[PDB]
Amino acid sequence: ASWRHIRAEGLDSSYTVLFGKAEADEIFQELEKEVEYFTGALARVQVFGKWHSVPRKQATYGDAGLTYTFSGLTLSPKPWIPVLERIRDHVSGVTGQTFNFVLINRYKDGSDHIGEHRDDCRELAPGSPIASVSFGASRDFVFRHKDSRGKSPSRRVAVVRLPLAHGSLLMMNHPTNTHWYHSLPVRKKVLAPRVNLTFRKILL
DNA sequence: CTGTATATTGCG
DNA sequence: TCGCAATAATACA
Ligand SMILES: [Mg+2]
Repeated sequence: ASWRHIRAEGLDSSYTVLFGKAEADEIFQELEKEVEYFTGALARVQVFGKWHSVPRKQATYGDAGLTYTFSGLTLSPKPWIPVLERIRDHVSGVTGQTFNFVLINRYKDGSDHIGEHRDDCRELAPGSPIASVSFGASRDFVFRHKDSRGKSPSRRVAVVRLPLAHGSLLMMNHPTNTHWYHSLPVRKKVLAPRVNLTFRKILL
C-alpha cells in the first residue's frame, strides 16, 4: 500500500485511499441507511461551563461493557452491525492493528463541525493507533500543536492541514494525540454530508 | 508577573 | 468566509 506520511514534531500520521468511488458510494449509502445516531440528552456536551447541543450527529458502536466519556457526556456503544464490521475488518487487514470500538461523527454539511481537542482518553489504550475512515464530502482536517496556541505561544509550529477524501483512511499513531489538537473546521461551501468513523482500542 | 484544564462569541 | 483568542463556570493537582 502507498501511504502519504504526515510527520512533524510529535506528529506521526499516515493517509491512504482504501476504496474507489463506486465501493465508497455503496458503503456511504449503507452507513446512511443503518447507523443510528444519538439524540436529545445524549447529544449535549459541557465545555467552559456551558451546555451545547453538538454541531453534528454522533454514534458509538463496539464491544459490550465499554463506555466512552468526553465533555460531560457518556456514550454507551451499540452492538456491531455488518457495515461497521466490514470496515473494521478491512482496516485491521490493511494496518495489522485491532479495534473494539468506533466513534461515528456525521457532518450534514460544511456548517457542521468539531472543535479542537486531543484524543487523550484514560479509556484509550496507551500508544494505540486511531483509524479515521471518511465517506461522503471531502472535508479539511486540521492539526495544531499544543504549544503553538494562545496569544503568547511557547512555539511557532506550523498548522498541518489535510483534506480527507471519500473512501480514505487517516491513521493517527502515537504520540500524535499527546502533542497535537485536531479539528474539522466549518467549510461553508461544502453542501453534502460526511460520515467519519474513528476506530479505537478501548480499555474496559 | 506568573498553577493547570475545557463549545460559541466577538472580532479582524 | 475564515481563523482564532477569550471565555460562558467550574474541576482539579
Ligand atoms: Mg478526535
